[PDB]
Amino acid sequence: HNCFCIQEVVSGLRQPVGALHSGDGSQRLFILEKEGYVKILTPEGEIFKEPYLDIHKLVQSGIKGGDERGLLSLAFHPNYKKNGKLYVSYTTNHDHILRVVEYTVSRKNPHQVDLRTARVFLEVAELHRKHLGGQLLFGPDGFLYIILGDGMITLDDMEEMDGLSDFTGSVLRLDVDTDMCNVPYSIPRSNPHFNSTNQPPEVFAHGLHDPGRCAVDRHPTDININLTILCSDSNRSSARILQIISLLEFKPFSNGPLVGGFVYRGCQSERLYGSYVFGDRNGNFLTLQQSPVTKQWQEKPLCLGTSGSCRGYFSGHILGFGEDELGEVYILSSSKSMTQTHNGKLYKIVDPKRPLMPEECRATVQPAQTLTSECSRLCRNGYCTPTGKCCCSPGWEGDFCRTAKCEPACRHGGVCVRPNKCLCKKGYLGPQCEQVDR
Ligand SMILES: [Cl-]
Ligand code: NA
Ligand code: NA
Repeated sequence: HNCFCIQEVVSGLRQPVGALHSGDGSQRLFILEKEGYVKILTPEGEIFKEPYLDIHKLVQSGIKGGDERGLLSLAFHPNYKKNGKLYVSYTTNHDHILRVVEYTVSRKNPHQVDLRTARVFLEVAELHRKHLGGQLLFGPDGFLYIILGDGMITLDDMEEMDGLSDFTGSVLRLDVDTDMCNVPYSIPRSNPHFNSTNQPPEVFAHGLHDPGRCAVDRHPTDININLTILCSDSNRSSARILQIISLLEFKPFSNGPLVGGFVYRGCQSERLYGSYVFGDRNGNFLTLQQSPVTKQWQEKPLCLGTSGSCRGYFSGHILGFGEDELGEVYILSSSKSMTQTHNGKLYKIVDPKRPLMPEECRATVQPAQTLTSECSRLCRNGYCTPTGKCCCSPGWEGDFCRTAKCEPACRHGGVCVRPNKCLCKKGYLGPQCEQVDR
C-alpha cells in the first residue's frame, strides 16, 4: 500500500534523454531529444511545433545501442529569466569532440533560441563512444558543474596522444559570470587548482568512470552543507559523492547497473521529500538514506503499483529523468520498437496517497517574456556575458559596442561608419578621406 505510480504525459518523442525547466516562472518543461532537439511542453500539456533548439546538424547522434553520442545535457542559467542564457553539451564532428556551448534565447521569441548566439566553452576530445557523461548543472554557488566520464581513455591512450584533455573522468567547475572578454569563462577562487599550472584549473574532482545522471541536493534548509552530488557508476555498480562546505567511493547498491538518480524536492509527495531516488533501465527504483547518526548509506527499495488510471508499469526502458519547475519528477523512456517510430515517452511519478493538487502546491504560471536586459537591447556588435557585459567584435567599442573603430581616422567630415570604413563627404577621397578631389 506504499507504492508510487506512473502517469503518461506525452508520447511521440524521438529518443528522449531528459527534461528540465528554466526557472523563469513559466512552468515550461524542456525535453531533450538525443539527435539534437529541445522541445517545449506547456503546463497545459501542449508540445510546441517548433523546437526551442534545433542543432541536429551540428550533433553527431548514433545508431547502435550503447553508442552514447548525441545531445547530452542542457542547463539554464540561474538568472535566465533576465539574461536568456543556456548551456548545452553535445558530441560533434580521434572519433569526435564533446562541446559545451552557451546559447542565448532569441530576443524576439521566448520559445526559440537564437542559433547565431553560440559561444563555445570547452571542446573535449574523444576516442570512444561510451563513458562520455556531459551532465551540466548549476550549484547554489552559481557555478557550472560538468560531470565527464573517462571516455574509456587509458593512461596509455593519454601519453601517446597530444591533444587529449585531462578533463575526462572529472567534475569540472566554471564561473560563467565573467566580466572578462578574452576567455569564455572565469574560474572560481574556491577551485582546487586556482592559478596552479600543473593540474588543470577547471577540474574540481576526478576519477569518475561511467557516471549516470547524478542526484543533486541543493540543501535549501541545511545551512551547513552547500551542495551534494551523488553519482551511480559502473566500469560493477557503485556510488561516488561530493559535498561542498576529492570524492568518496562506496557501494550501497547490491543489484545491477543504474541509469542515474535524482533528489526529490517536489510538493505533491510529502513522504518522498528530500529522498534520493535511483533507478535502473527496467524501472526498479530504490531510495538512499544517510544515517544522521553514523553517516552510512542504505538502499530501501521503492515500489510501483497501479491505483486507478495511474499504473504500476510503463513501457520501454528508462533513458533519463526529468524535473519540472514545481519539483515533480519524470521518467523518459523508449524501446527498440519505441525509437523506430519516434514513440519515446514522458511519464510523471505520482504519490497516490496524496492529492494531485494539494492546497500547498498551487502556483501561478508566469508566461515567458521577451528578453529585457539592457545588454540584450543594445549589444549588437559582439556578445553579452551573463552579467550584462557587452564584449565587442573586432574593430568596435563603446559600452555597447555601438561605435566603430578606424586606425587611421576619418577626415574632412568623414565618419567612421564601420571598422576601417569611412564615409567621406562628397569631394574628399580615399581610405581615410585623406585626399581632396582635384
Ligand atoms: Cl535541505
Ligand atoms: Na520553465
Ligand atoms: Na545553504
